[PDB]
Amino acid sequence: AVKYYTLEEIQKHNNSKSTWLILHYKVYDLTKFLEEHPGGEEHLREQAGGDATENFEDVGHSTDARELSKTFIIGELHPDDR
Ligand code: HEM
Repeated sequence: AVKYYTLEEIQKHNNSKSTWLILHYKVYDLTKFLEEHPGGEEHLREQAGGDATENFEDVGHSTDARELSKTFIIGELHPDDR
């Protein structure tokens, strides 16, 4: 099951450290995808450390990517943060 991560924790993950984000309350860790993703690292890192839901959706995404997102997630932003 998900362990949750407070935005305090999420805030620590936005560098070589690791790159987290929040898409739809769900927390992400994408520190390698930084390499592969057509956005580049910069454009994930830019958002990274939480809430990238708006950028993710304004750009928006395919099913493929939403499915990928499951194996890029680590859990949720905690309910004591939402
Ligand atoms: C959860 C991790 C994500 C995955 C699996 C992912 C996957 C992909 C894939 C497969 C594409 C091609 C378009 C498609 O068919 O969806 C793409 C394009 C793109 N992604 Fe992501 N992405 C993720 C998160 C993000 C986030 C949070 C951002 C930054 C705000 C972002 C920015 C972009 C941009 C800029 C494009 C191309 C837009 C254009 O065509 O100009 N992505 N991504």
